[PDB]
Amino acid sequence: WNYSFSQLPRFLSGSWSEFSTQPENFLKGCKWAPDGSCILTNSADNILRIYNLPPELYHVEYAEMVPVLRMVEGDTIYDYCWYSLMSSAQPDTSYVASSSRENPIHIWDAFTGELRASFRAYNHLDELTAAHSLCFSPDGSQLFCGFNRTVRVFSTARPGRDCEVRATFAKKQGQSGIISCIAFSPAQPLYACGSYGRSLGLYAWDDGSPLALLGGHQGGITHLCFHPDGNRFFSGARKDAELLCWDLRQSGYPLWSLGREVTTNQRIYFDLDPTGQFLVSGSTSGAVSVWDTDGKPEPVLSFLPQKDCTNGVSLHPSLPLLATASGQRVFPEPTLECRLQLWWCGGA
RNA sequence: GGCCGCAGGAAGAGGAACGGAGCGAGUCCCCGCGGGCGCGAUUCCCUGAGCUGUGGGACGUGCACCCAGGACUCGCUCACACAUG
Repeated sequence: WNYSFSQLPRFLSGSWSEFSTQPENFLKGCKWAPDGSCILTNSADNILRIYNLPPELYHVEYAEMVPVLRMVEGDTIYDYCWYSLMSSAQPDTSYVASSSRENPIHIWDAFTGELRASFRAYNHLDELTAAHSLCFSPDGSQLFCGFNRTVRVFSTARPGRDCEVRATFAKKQGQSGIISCIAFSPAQPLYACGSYGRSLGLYAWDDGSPLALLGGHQGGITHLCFHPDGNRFFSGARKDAELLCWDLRQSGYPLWSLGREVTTNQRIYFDLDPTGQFLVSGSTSGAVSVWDTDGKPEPVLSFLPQKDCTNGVSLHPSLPLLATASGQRVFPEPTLECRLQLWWCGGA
């Protein structure tokens, strides 16, 4: 099996009924586990849900999917992620990080759904500040997390308030604003921070010294992805039409610009293949766009999962499975239900 | 209750300004206090899923905050007052 967008993705079971419990609920992305065992979904009800990979794939009609875990947070969930080095063969690796409004960075066990650990970030007044982003290091030793004008680096082995603080803004110079996303280069010893203040920043892993500072985007940056090459990477923003392609060589200016309809203050996700050839992105209109990265990325396909915003898109690391999360904020007036969905993208 | 031992007294009950106040300084106590406020221009940006329009931020800029008390100690001032049947 291998990815192929020469044909439109075939439908595979999704979940709609449980999200319809609350009025005006909507999904806030979806993320495959790095081994490909299960998929994690955030929602406006502040409930992380884990769905197992469908048994009926390996076993035609599929039943509505049911989550093996529901792990409830008490406030808006800003970011969430799988452990970098997760495998379902090891209970010690299978866990989910999660940050929430005025709460610690919770670590949830991905089998039993219990609160396993808590990392706590305090300001100079000894008041708890919540992390707006999360990212494990490629070794899985450290947990990087973004705040206003600063990244903190907790050691995964020692859960608590202990952390290395890294200021990105010093005496009105550097990367300003809430750091909304962190991502590491597969090859290089660096990481990239996006901010709700328009700019991107590159930083060395060991020291946290600035390598570069990049403009480009016309809105607050929401997501980052490094290509498996290590040189090339991509970025996207809120209320901003362009998905910008970058390169670590020939730096300072984005090489290409890829169009997508983003008309809300949302984290509209995008994701690459495991091989790195295709790039998939959601849209506020709903249309999931696909580009072949191998020159400018060529448009391959556009299709519509539903008549609503496609906020989340996630590609499975081994199988040709596209996951799609839907929904958005409805705006009132003075006096369609959201859903996760799977899609087979394999060849004929 | 009685007896013995030890200890404190060997007591006639005094005194209608005694010995005070208010400031200032030094030293302690108290003591989570770069943040708070305003205006200007590209409506200065922003209904962010980021607190937030009963407010949040950026850049100019200016502005006002960081005490007041108490205790001890050494000055200056005002009294040294039993309150008029």
